[PDB]
Amino acid sequence: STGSATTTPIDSLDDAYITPVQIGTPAQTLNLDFDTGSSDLWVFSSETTASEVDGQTIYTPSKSTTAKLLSGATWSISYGDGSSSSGDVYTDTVSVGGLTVTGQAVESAKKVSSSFTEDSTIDGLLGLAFSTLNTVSPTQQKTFFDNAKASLDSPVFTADLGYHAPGTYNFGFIDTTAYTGSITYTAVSTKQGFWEWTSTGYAVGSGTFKSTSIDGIADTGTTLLYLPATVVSAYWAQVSGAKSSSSVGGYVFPCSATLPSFTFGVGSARIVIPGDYIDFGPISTGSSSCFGGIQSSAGIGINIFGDVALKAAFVVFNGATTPTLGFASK
Repeated sequence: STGSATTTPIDSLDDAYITPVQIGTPAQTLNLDFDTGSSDLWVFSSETTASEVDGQTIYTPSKSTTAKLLSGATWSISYGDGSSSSGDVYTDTVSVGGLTVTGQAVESAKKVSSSFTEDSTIDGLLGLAFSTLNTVSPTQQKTFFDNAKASLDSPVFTADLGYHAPGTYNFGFIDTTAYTGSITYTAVSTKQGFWEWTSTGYAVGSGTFKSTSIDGIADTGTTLLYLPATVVSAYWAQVSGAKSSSSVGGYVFPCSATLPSFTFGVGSARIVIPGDYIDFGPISTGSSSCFGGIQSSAGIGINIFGDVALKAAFVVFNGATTPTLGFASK
């Protein structure tokens, strides 16, 4: 089998992407944030505290003839941005882009933190990291990809995120029309549960490529590119007036600037992030200070190849027995 679904930016900045997902019988369609940095499929639901729902579409398990309570199971997750959610668990039929999994754990939110409530466009998350990170207790549950894998034509999914435009998540096949050149594959460590790999270096604008190993994760659920402070300083030093602002929480730059590109290495290959992809717009409405799309990872503990980086590439998440990542230009 295969599946193919369009993913759409939630706003004009590409802060996140939503993909429609069918849950239950008859289908209830929710728009989920596909997150290769986590491993829980959780939804706003009829069980979510009413004051914490503000415009989201909810899953109502009592209206699904295929929903079954997973008795005793609870979940609770905290994300790197400080947001969180928790609740109980149902199993139900879940379809993405024509690919159907029966018996998928659908984690129903009883509580969500304010950033989720405040984002009316995201009805939940669909985790695509390794199932060892799934938070369901006492019986850990598998991701949608893990459950689908054996039925897929090939044990892969691909992320093709758009810049200010829709893109595609495919399951089970590699669309050879969706990229240019060849796909360069690179090793993955699953030891932390992430799609963790090592970039071979970087360049700023037209500058020379610096060969240096940068371990990080491919994370569709993180908006920006978070890299070591040395790399980030080298980038922003090429932008007149750019500075790191403790009050804003990262590097800002004059909105009048034209930003240089940023290149990252994948083996001997190179992915170029155009400068425009690094512009996240005014820090507050009407400000002439703009927020940068490349930020330091120093306070995180891990480097994160988020959407800013991934949307410059066609990305293969290869879930074969030894997983690997593939990157192509597009």
